[PDB]
Amino acid sequence: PQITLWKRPLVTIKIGGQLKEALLDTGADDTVIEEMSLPGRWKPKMIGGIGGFIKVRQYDQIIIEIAGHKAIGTVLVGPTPANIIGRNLLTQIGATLNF
Amino acid sequence: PQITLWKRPLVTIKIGGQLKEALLDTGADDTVIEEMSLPGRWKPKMIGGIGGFIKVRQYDQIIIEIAGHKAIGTVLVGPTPANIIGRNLLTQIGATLNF
Ligand SMILES: CCCC[C@@H](CN[C@@H](CCCC)C(=O)N[C@@H](CCC(N)=O)C(=O)N[C@@H](CCCNC(N)=[NH2+])C(N)=O)NC(=O)[C@@H](NC(=O)[C@@H](NC(C)=O)[C@@H](C)O)[C@@H](C)CC
Repeated sequence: PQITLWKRPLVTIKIGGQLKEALLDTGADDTVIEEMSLPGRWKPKMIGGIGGFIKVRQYDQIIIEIAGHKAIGTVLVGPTPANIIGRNLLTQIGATLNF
Repeated sequence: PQITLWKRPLVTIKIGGQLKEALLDTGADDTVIEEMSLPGRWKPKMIGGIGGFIKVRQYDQIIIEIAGHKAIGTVLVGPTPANIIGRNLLTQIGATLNF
C-alpha cells in the first residue's frame, strides 16, 4: 500500500497469537509492544525518546504479521504508551519513505 | 527520493539560515527541534513520547527546508533527544510510506 501521513499511520498486527494496532514509526530503531507474553529467553533493555527512558524486555526471533506482511525480528515488551513498529521490522516488509 | 530504513532516515534541514540534521519521523505528529532561537511569539505545548511528557515552545509559520523541499509550518522547540520532522511537515513535502 501507499500510506499517506494526514493521520497517524496505524496498522493491525498479529503477534503471539494476538491482534493489536501499532504505529509505523520511521523514527524508532526498535519495535515496542505493550505488555504481553512472548516465547523464549529475554534480556532487559532501556529505551529512550521524548520524556526519557523506559525498561523493556527484549525477545528475539519473534514472528509478526504487519498489515498482512510477515516479518521476523526482535520485539521489545514493556510499558510503552503506544505499540510501535520500528525500523528493524519496517525494513523486512519493504517499507520506504517516498517524496 | 526513496528512503530505505536500514539506517536512520536522517536528512539535512535548513531553519533560520542554518543547516541541521533531523530524523524523518512518521511516528511523530509534530516537528520538534533542539533548543535554538526562532522569531516571534511562542505558545505553550505539552508533548508525549516513549518516556513521558515534556514542555516545548510552539512557533507557527516557520520557514524550513527539509532535504531541499520547502515547507512553512509549526516548529516545536524543547528538550528533545533528537531533531524530528513529523507529519505536520512530512505532508507538506508530499511524503508517504510505501510497501
Ligand atoms: C525523539 C526520539 C526519536 C523519535 C521517536 C519517535 N517515537 C514516537 C513514538 C510514539 C509515541 C509514544 C514519538 O515519540 N512520537 C511523538 C513525537 C512528538 C510529537 N509531538 O510529535 C508524538 O507523536 N507525540 C504525540 C503523542 C503521541 C501519543 N501516542 C499514543 N499515546 N498512542 C504528541 N502530540 O505529543 N523515537 C523513539 O522514541 C524511539 N527511540 C529511538 O529510536 C532511539 N532513541 C533516541 C533517544 O533517539 C533509539 C536509540 O532507542 C523509541 C520508541 C525506542 C525505540
